[PDB]
Amino acid sequence: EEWYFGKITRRESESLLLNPENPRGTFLVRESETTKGAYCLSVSDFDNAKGLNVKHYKIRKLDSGGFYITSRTQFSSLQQLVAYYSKHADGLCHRLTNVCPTSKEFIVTD
Amino acid sequence: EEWYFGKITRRESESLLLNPENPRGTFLVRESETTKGAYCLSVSDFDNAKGLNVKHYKIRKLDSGGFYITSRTQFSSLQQLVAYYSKHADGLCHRLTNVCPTSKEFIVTD
Repeated sequence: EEWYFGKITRRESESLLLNPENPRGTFLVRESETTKGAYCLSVSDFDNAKGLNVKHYKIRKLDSGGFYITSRTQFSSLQQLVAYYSKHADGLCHRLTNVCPTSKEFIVTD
Repeated sequence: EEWYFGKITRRESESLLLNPENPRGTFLVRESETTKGAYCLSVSDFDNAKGLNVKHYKIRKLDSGGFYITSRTQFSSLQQLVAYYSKHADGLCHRLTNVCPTSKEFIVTD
């Protein structure tokens, strides 16, 4: 899908996700820079107290037919992960919403 | 349970499990010598063609509430693993049966 950002560092993802223009729930999926085989979901969040923030999530490889963040909720594929959390937040910070821009420094249409 | 053999090497388990006196399905659970955090189920097997043999199985740690050999069949605990495969073989070589002796060189009663 568009959402797969390959191997940028935590930084380079934080700078993308910290764009004023991103809706809450904007995301990217990245490879696990220097701890590898795994992934990371990166989601922009917002609260009124602390403002724009972004949280990181490890996507574990079940060495198999499988990926998960929590043991309680498991997927066949990364597209199944993303399509689930797009519909239900299930204990993430927020539902998935936009895919992240690329960037420099991107303004969103209507 | 009795079945937990801590950290003997593959060898030291193969020599225990290769006792003529062991029923098919005799087992031990061991820690994963030099690849660690994981375990190994070790089961004595028999066929008429190849004779007494023993097969090894990795017990994966789900870094969590969980252990499994196959992704399709998962457990809360090591006692739940062992109690399942004691009842159903579910694609192992054999149902679990005896716990392994300790040894030197042990003969089984009736």
